[PDB]
Amino acid sequence: VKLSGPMLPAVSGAAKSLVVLLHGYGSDGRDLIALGQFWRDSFPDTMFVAPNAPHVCGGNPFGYEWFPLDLERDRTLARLAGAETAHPVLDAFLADLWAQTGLGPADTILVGFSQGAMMALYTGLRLPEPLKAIIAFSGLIVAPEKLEAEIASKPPVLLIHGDLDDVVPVIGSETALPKLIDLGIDARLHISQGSGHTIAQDGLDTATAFLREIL
Amino acid sequence: GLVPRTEPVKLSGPMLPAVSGAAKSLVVLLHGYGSDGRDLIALGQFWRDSFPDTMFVAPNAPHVCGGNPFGYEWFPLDLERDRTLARLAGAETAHPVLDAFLADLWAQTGLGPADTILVGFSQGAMMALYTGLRLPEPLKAIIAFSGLIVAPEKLEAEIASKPPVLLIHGDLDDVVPVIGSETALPKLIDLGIDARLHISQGSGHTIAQDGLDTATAFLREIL
Repeated sequence: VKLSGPMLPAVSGAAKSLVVLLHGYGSDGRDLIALGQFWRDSFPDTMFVAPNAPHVCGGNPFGYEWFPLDLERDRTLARLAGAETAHPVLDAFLADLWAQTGLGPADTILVGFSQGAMMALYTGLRLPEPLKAIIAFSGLIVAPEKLEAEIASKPPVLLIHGDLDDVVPVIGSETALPKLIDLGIDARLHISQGSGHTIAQDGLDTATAFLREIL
Repeated sequence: GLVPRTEPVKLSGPMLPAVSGAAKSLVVLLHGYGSDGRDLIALGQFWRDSFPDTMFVAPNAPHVCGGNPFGYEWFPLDLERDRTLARLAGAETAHPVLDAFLADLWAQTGLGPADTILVGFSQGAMMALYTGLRLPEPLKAIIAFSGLIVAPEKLEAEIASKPPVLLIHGDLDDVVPVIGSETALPKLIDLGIDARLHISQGSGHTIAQDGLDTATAFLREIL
């Protein structure tokens, strides 16, 4: 199924790079394209696109989900199952975008929040040529045991997480850091002290700085 | 046409300006042991027909070649002995020289690492990999003809950027045997480089027509 969602064309009229923003459970692309609005002033040759996830969110009918979740449970198993169902849809979206813009994985940064960060890492690391970068806010690695076997490229990864997160506990990103480093990825971690399941100002600043290094 | 020209060592050698008059990219060509930039700039002349917005530069290595006083060496070799030690010390001594040359070239032309492909043959290929992968901002690409990875354990700890890499090597090479690039390929992939390998069947220590065509097609992909 084709995804769509809001997009912001490059300020300069001809994109040379692409940032794909992936929302979290119960959110939508309109929410995430605000990050794009924030950054576009700084990165005038960059196009920003924020697809809506493929299904209506079970818990919030006004938003979307990459995959379904069960409540009052540790959500480990829902993630495992769901990341593989969502993967082909996100992968095909990326192909469609590259067809429409004449760009490719090397010109592209996948940025996600929460469930979207989980997808960014799952789909991003399976692409056969490397992205420019992955930025994962408040996620984790779904099926880390499968990753050694299935990892297809090693873009640099920035993991950003609030330490008081009681939705996706910070150990998600703290365990991910050594795992990706063990796999050959240039991974970095930034912990937003005192923040929960959100993008803190300090997290956003860290990400902007990283974007400045690579764009 | 043209020519640039311990202490701040400044490298000389031929340069071809971009055919179009305004360079958008830069190919640096690194010669082998006992060769010179004049030799390698001929690859530049061939490629400038296909890449009219590319400037080509072929520096002479910093030392007279111990085995051929009419050429140059990036570092000395003792040809009668196993070359492992000489390469290890030598690449480490040559690295800062090449790194400074690149810095000086970028400052002189106003192009940078992302506009630049480092291309080497033999000892120059060894240097292209050794210096190229230690640059803090990635090159557009490295092309290594008939080289290998000097100090693969050091590279693990020191790799600083991950440009795409194309290795090209002749399978009849008895000077730098083909194993050099065959073992290189998986090491580079393990480090996270998008690396490829093309073997020129039936060719020795040279650039075969098919190696040249493979390289030209790769340049067309990324330029």
